[PDB]
Amino acid sequence: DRLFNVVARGNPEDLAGLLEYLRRTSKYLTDSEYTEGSTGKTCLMKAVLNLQDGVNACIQPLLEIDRDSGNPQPLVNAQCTDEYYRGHSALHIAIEKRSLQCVKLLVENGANVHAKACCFYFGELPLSLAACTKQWDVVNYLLENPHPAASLQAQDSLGNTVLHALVMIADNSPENSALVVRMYDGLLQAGARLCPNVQLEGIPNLEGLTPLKLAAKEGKIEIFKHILQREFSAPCQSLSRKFTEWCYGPVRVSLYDLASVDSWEENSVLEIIAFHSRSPHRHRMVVLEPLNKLLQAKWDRLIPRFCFNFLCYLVYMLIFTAVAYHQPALAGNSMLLLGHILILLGGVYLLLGQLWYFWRRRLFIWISFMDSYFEILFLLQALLTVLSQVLCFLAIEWYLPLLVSSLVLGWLNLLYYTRGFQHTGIYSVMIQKVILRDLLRFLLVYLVFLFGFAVALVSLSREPPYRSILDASLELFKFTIGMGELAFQEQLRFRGVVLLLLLAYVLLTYVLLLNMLIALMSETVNSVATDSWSIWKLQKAISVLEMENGYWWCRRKKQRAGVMLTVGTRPDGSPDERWCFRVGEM
Repeated sequence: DRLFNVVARGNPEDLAGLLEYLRRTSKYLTDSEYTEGSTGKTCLMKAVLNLQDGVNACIQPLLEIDRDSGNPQPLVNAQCTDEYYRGHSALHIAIEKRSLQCVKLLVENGANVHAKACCFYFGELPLSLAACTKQWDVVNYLLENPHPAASLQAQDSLGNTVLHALVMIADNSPENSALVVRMYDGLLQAGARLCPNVQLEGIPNLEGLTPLKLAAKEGKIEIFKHILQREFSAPCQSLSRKFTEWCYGPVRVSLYDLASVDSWEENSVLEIIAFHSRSPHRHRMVVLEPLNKLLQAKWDRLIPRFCFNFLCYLVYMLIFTAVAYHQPALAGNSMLLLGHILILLGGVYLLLGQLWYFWRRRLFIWISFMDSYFEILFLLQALLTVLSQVLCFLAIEWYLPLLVSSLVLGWLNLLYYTRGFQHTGIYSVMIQKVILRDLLRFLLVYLVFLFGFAVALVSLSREPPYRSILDASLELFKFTIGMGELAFQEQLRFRGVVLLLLLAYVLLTYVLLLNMLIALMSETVNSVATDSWSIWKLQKAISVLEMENGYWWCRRKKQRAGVMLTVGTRPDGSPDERWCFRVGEM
């Protein structure tokens, strides 16, 4: 066709000449019925692709052509194919091309907002697409153009509102992040000046989330800082409140609005970041001021119960220990039975505690292992304890081994409560993290090749007795704690090679340990420093949020929701009040 050859033309007047044929035939929406594939949008997509005179003076007339066709579905109703951009409009394409005019025309052509574009820029509201492209003019054009706007109150199939979207795409890159901030607050005040009154934030995402909550779970950072600490104020922008106020200070003695951060109501921002949040690095986020002020406060508030619990634990250990040590090869038999029973009581208590702890985690997949290992250790200890006493009453053969295992472990478990007391606990932990990782990787290899050498030596010894494989492996292991042998004897008659071999061993395990030592050394040589400090900070935070509520081991089952915030002083305009928190100085 003429228009078919005008798929690539630059002169749509030809396609108007065949639009006379469009006037002739009763065939409507022949844009598909032409040669055009790729959903058929390719004509208008070609118009877009042209960018004639920095605009499309090609599109406008051909737009007028499709208009004149009176077709059931114009070419904007076209849906781009799945997996790359699914149902993506030529409109969306236009925005992608950053053409203001022809877009304004498409709108003027009667093109529609609500759509699904899929990409990795979700833009299901074309408004949001515009935002992703970072152009005000166009968003204001939506505001105006054609006449209506796209209600921000509208959400997509993911449920994610424009804001949520912004946050999704919100990146580390502080350039991009900055512009995003600008447009974020800008759109905030925009809709707030236009809606003007409705909740622009607080609309649940797929998993119900405030856009801020969404920030957390998505592990958003810079804009989290921004959204947290804001300044809006005039004209009515103080109805949005920007989460801030100030009064009674030479330098800014300020009040903060703890709303979704309130740490009790439902699942707080804290409650999110703590557990639910996946994270490359969460260690940063709790370092934010309006948090750590609250946190430290809550801590100061929370200690005596903590140190008490600690003390209890300690007592328990003492008991456990004595019960073990003074336990004979079988005060008095009375206090003996008392011992065992008391153990059993502690054991059941803990195992219950930690149990419903996991329950409370819904058996949440713990990538928190790095933070959570103590939890596990408790659990495992506990179960071993009670198991021990089980086989005590049942009078099973092996009990005391399991018992004392639970003991040794038990103490080793204790140092958990360092979490609170001292500040070098920080480095102890950061270390604990990287060091354990690297040490595992190491230990495997060490093990394996030592095993190799084991079979070597045993085999050559196979004709006093240096024979038992395990034994051989010991005689070989004692070289790494340096009680080892290396003695030469012509007894073996391949003595030469035997000793030669274990010498190779020595050299080798040495170079290995060296390798490791330096390796992890380097790891901390590159150091984010106070990142560790923060690592400690949150390490503490998790604890506080846990001691937030009682014991569903039911020593005290119900802890009050008694945490709360000061009542707000702010009746700005039609909104008449809030309920909030206080910071200071700086």
